[PDB]
Amino acid sequence: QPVDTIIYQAKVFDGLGNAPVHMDVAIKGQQIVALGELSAYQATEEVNADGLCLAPGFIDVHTHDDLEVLRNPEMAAKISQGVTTVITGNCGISAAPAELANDAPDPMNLLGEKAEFKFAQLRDYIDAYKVQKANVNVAALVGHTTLRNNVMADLLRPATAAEITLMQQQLDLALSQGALGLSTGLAYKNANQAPSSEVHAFGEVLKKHDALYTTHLRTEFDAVLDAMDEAFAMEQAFDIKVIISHLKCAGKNNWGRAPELLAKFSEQGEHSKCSCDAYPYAASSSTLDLNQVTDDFDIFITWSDSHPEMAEQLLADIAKQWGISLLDAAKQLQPAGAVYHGLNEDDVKTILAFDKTMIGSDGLPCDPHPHPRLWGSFPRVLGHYSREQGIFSLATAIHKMTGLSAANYRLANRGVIKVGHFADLVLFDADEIIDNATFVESALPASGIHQVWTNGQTTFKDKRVLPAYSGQFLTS
Ligand SMILES: [Zn+2]
Repeated sequence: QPVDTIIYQAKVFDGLGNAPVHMDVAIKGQQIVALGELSAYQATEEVNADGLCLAPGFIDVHTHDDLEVLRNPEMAAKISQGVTTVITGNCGISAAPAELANDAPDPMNLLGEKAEFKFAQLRDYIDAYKVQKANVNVAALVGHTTLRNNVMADLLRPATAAEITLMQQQLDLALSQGALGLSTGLAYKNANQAPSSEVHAFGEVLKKHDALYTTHLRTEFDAVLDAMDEAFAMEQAFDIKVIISHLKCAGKNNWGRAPELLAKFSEQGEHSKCSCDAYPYAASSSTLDLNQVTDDFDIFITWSDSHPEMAEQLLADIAKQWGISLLDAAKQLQPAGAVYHGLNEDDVKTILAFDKTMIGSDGLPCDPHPHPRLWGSFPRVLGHYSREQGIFSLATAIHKMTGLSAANYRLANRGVIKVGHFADLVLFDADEIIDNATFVESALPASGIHQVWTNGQTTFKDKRVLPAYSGQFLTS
């Protein structure tokens, strides 16, 4: 009857949005084994959490960490924020099941270089993960654009009916091997010509596996509401769980339209289970897209293969030095990465406050000067938006990165501090927790996190990332 660890006298948040409770938490093996008051229990290790808070480990529902978790199993960018589980395979791109011919078509470079895609089937990817495991648990979506690339040489078109049949069987096999569902990125060049009927062709497979559908909307600018109708039609037709990724209304035309996005959820019809996620910043980030170049707001170049000397500079400054328009400068900078300061802060606050919204970092792990969301998202929610701005309580903030997310993705026995659940846990100081990553110094680690456990083993303690490698692959 001894346990490995008891955490004494933390302010414990259960992850369900309830008021915190002062009590002790016992860990043995991978599991939370006792809650309440455990001075009469025998523990090898005793942690004094007086004055601190304990919460379930944070679940990053929107990552591009597919290959990063193999390259970098310590996962400092996420672990130092309190993240214990990552959801991979978003916006239509995944590491598996993928077989590459010529190149990795865009946006697969967000994941890694062509040579890294060594996983013809999902089980190859799970095998690779299990060589070292990682400091985070992994749950994987299958990317629709990745599936298209397996069967299409020319991506600038709808898939044929026969190519769709192949993709249906590839998704079915991947789901049987453990994938959670399918993601799309319908705004990207290499998926934009997929009609809604092509996406609908996956619905029966998803429904048969009780699997998920996540989507980067076909547009997030003027016609964003039309794009949301597309996502709801998947829920209407198949009664499956749908999640809209990084909800936003982008572009100067659309600042102030966040209430329209919220109200659009009233058009779901029969089922009302569509969810969404967001990152806590008023700026987006992706490979430089000529269609988004504007003088309406700041655009910052993060990398450029053509002109690396212009990295970490404002597009308007680059254009002035070069003596040409912003659009012509962008043409010469490609291929390049950018941070677009194209969102409105009041819109962001409304979308974060929305009770359907989970927290997702959308961190880009191959970016050499990344958007700071890669390193600051979850402490920014707890410290900036909860404590400082007062948009919501700490209990609400925690719920939106733990229990809400485990429920929506059906992650068994995670996201909640309850006896019998896994001991993914974060110990932190509520008054000091804060993001330090800025747009200029975008990899500064957060403050206020004292200790992190993944499946009962310490992966972070007193500013040290620790290679416990106790994460697991979470199969459906
Ligand atoms: Zn996206």
